[PDB]
Amino acid sequence: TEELTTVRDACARTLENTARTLHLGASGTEFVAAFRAMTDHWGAARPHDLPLSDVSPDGSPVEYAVDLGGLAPALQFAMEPLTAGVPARDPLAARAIMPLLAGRYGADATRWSALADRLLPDDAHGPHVSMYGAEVRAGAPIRFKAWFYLNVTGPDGAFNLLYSALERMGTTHLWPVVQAHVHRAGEDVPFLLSLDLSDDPAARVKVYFRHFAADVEEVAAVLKAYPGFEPGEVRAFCKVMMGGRRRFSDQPAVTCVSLLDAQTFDRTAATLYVPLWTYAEHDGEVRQRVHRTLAAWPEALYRYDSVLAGIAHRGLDAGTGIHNYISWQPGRTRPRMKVYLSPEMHDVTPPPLGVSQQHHLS
Ligand SMILES: N[C@@H](Cc1c[nH]c2ccccc12)C(=O)O
Ligand SMILES: CC(C)=CCSP(=O)(O)OP(=O)(O)O
Ligand SMILES: [Cl-]
Ligand SMILES: [Zn+2]
Ligand SMILES: [Zn+2]
Repeated sequence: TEELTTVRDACARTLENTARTLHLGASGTEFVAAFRAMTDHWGAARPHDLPLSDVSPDGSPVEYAVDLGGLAPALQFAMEPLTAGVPARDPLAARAIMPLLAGRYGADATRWSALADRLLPDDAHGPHVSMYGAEVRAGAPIRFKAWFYLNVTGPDGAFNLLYSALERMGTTHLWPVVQAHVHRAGEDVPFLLSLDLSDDPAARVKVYFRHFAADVEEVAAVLKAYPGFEPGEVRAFCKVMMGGRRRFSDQPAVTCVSLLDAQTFDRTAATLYVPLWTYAEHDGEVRQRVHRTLAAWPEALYRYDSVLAGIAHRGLDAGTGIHNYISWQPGRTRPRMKVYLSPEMHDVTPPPLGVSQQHHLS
């Protein structure tokens, strides 16, 4: 494919179209401007110019996410701070995003600053060190997010590194929350840590886990103890989204826990994320699964189809890679589900883990 357009412009256009589809109005316009502000550092880069990203498994450095739950529409992007020809693990771009967001949007850097020296060092092991993102609803302020990688000190250092992060934030007393989330030693592993970049009392610290070689019953067992994660509903949702498969045989299931919600019996602390690009022949089949889980709620189905139509740019049956994930939490009028979609700037049908991770592992 001959690339004629910067990554930033191509994704900004798609984001603007999606915001209009979701009726986000002026908040949507500001949201697109925030996307451009966060990606200005990519410069004139076309897709071939940036290092392959971990944001979307095909290597694209953006992921769109749309909340299909019962509340008003919300739109999100995640992106990777990157510079053409500079390894993605280099920390300079990620270090520059935080002061940009603090100065231009008033995003809060307090927890970020406690973590940055440890999680954005000059010598990170893994192929990636950061993602940042933003989410907006009509009429509401944009909320900004940062994600850090727990393989910065090697693939087997994630627990020690995560504990050090909790030390720096003064939250080591929540360590048993992390530990109890591991039901199969060596196969349930923490891999990401995120911050809401806000001083609001609801600002979260989240730990994300991979469940390798897990059956659906084992994923349900992980989630059962969090309020609302009824095993029969969790197992059924997994089986719907995996086309009847009972095992996460290559791509791991993902869950997370919001640490400051685990001891408050208020907002449920947990989320399930089902990866969608390795357990289907193509995105047309994935769409059938999304429709099946949404069939009771036509409003959510129409929102989903409308957003998908503006993001897909080839026939859904050509392969996988447009759908990255769908999440699940219990909700009020229906489960809260968010769908994660790739701009697919690289190859159809990404491998398990992602092109960049596969290259790193060799
Ligand atoms: N693509 C990476 C990181 C990532 C981006 N969006 C996600 C949503 C859920 C879980 C992980 C991710 C992964 O699959 O690990
Ligand atoms: C890892 C990435 C980029 C996204 C998954 S976390 P999220 O902020 O989209 O999920 P929630 O809205 O907190 O459920
Ligand atoms: Cl030409
Ligand atoms: Zn040409
Ligand atoms: Zn070029």
